[PDB]
Amino acid sequence: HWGYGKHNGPEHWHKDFPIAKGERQSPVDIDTHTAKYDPSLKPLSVSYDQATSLRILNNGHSFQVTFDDSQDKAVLKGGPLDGTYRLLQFHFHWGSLDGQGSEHTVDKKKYAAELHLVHWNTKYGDVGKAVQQPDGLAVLGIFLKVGSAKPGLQKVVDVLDSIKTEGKSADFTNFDPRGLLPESLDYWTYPGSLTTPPLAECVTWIVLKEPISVSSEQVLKFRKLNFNGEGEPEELMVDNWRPAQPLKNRQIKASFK
Ligand SMILES: NCCCN(CCc1ccccc1)CC(=O)N(CCc1ccc(S(N)(=O)=O)cc1)Cc1ccc(F)cc1
Ligand SMILES: [Zn+2]
Repeated sequence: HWGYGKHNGPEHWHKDFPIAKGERQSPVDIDTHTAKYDPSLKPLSVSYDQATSLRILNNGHSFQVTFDDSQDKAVLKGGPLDGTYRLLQFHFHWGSLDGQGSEHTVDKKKYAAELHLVHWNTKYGDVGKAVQQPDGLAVLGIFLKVGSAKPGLQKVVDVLDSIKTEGKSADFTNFDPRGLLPESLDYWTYPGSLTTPPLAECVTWIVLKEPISVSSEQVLKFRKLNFNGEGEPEELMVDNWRPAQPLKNRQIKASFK
């Protein structure tokens, strides 16, 4: 039932998911002047060399690339995290126009899109159990700005025509997510939530300061996707982002001065 339209969008989600008005919801505005450098934070460890991508999928609210998480292949460690987090999937949020689309904002600035690499804490054994824990998931968030093309994204863009509508999937093997990462791993971190239902308060957010650049042609292909299933009125998959939520009793820490 939930979505991103006038009658089922983020302002309605609290009726089915009352945690939507909770104490650690995401996304948030990152006020760069109030985030405090935390010298105790460790460098992030992004170890993706052995990643095994499986499928690319239109799930009716985004498109996602799924990975084999049956083994410690692609893992996130370090930074604010205790333990090992396995990469499950990545997906994006994006806008109808280049001036909106990100979920997090930086000094109220919205980027054209935001990439989420979703990882779960292996001490909980499976992702369903991890979503029930305050430290169950770690999501690495990367902003997209429109400029030069990102070569490492093109293999994604070129297959989207084959998953236009909800439910459609395709083989998507041998995709290397390292090609989506910016140079710097400087980041902000705070405790938050899933940004789509069930909005569970289970996520350590790690948001990279450095955006990646993508071309207008690449993001325009995102905007050709469909929220609807095949044979239903065509509703473009655009503006599939939740707006910034109240920070409440939280501090955003920076890994960098
Ligand atoms: N209608 C949505 C169809 C499927 N959707 C949830 C289904 C649902 C809906 C309402 C109530 C219960 C369940 C996605 C899903 O299933 N995920 C991904 C969850 C997720 C990951 C990252 C972010 S993000 N944007 O990076 O913060 C947000 C959300 C795995 C999972 C596995 C086990 C769980 F118990 C829950 C989620
Ligand atoms: Zn997301």
